[PDB]
Amino acid sequence: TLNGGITDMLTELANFEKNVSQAIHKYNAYRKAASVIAKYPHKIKSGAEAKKLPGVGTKIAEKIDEFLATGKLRKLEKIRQDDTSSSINFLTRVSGIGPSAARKFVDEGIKTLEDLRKNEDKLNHHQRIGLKYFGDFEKRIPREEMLQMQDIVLNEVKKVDSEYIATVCGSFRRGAESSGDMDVLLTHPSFTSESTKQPKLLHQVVEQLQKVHFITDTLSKGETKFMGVCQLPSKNDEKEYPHRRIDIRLIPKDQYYCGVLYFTGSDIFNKNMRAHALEKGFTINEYTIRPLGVTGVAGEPLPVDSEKDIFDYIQWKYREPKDRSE
DNA sequence: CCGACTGCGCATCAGC
DNA sequence: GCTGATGCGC
DNA sequence: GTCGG
Ligand SMILES: Nc1ncnc2c1ncn2[C@H]1C[C@H](O)[C@@H](COP(=O)(O)OP(=O)(O)OP(=O)(O)O)O1
Ligand SMILES: [Cl-]
Ligand SMILES: [Cl-]
Ligand SMILES: [Cl-]
Ligand SMILES: [Cl-]
Ligand SMILES: [Mg+2]
Ligand code: NA
Ligand code: NA
Ligand code: NA
Repeated sequence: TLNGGITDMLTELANFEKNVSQAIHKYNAYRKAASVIAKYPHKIKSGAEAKKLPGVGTKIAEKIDEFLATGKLRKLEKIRQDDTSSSINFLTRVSGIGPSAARKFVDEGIKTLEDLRKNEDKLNHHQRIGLKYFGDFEKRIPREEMLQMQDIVLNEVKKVDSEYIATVCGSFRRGAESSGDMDVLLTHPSFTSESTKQPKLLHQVVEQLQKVHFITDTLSKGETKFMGVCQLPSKNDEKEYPHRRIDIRLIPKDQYYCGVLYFTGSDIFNKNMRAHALEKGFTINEYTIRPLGVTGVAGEPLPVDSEKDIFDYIQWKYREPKDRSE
């Protein structure tokens, strides 16, 4: 990428602010600046040039000037050698360990992978699974494996009930050559915004996927959202595939377009689009787009017949999924 | 200057 | 138990 | 940390 050095710097700063400073708005500000620089189609020559972009302000412009002239950022070089910041940043790489738990563990002298492994009884269930698969969860998934995973999920769902529709979203739907995890949107005509005519709709699908040894572990599970672990079957004498994160979201069938818009992302794209909606007087979530009243109270959901309808309401030209990787 | 910053499911905890 | 807040990840 | 009004 043309400006990878700068965007890596801003990403490292974002992670510092989230994990160590617990400053969520700075985390989001740094990620917004990284995203807008990442799509800028020129190699940046100065901080002033970058400051023309929305989300890049005075302080980031100065950091860009430092980075361009020296290849480094003193602020980050100091963070990298600070033990407490390093410890906290490492611990948050375990799924289920966030900024608060990371700092609490450091306080208690739980600081390394070996520390975590000998203190499993101090981890909740999610953290325990995150530790178990620490290495695997940092490996990306090639699209070819995503296709095999898609084939299993769609066929197993069909066997439970042919009226289910499962749609793989996230980075896969945006056409990525590799994905961090698998995201599956699920619908069934029994579950709408008007009624739930059948219970256990998500449970049934999870169970079937566990029964064929595709889903291997559960991080969290409720009526509409499953988060867990899966693994492709391997062949005779072949090394096993890494374990992979899988999320499944059951969305009311009449709200598919809002749900598929949400679950396709990217996360920053959704943030930017939802922010634009607010400036247009709407609010978007994974279920509906609603107008905001004069008082800032969401009104009734607007009719939605396609993903493009949502774009039309907020006066955005339609963007195909592959153009949403912000 | 300064209020506002996208939006939410599930796990966990506090207070009653 | 319920309710509401916080953590976490999405 | 950035920005709109
Ligand atoms: N913070 C968020 N706000 C709004 N939507 C989000 C947020 N995080 C995630 N999403 C939505 C958009 C994402 O594309 C989708 C799936 O999440 P996620 O799996 O983390 O990202 P991803 O599929 O885009 O990339 P990856 O390849 O890393 O898995 O959920
Ligand atoms: Cl902040
Ligand atoms: Cl650096
Ligand atoms: Cl919809
Ligand atoms: Cl809603
Ligand atoms: Mg994903
Ligand atoms: Na700017
Ligand atoms: Na984590
Ligand atoms: Na995901």
